[PDB]
Amino acid sequence: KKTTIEITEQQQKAKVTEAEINIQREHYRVVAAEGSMLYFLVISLSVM
Repeated sequence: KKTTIEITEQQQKAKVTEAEINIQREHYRVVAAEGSMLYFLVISLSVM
């Protein structure tokens, strides 16, 4: 009875942590996207 209640709580926490990360993914989307876009430019520079 104790384990079953503790598992259901961990499933609720997992969904909450996933939702939190998914909001932070969008906040740092612009930071990373810039990082990525810059890297590919640096690879073009190597070729010339």
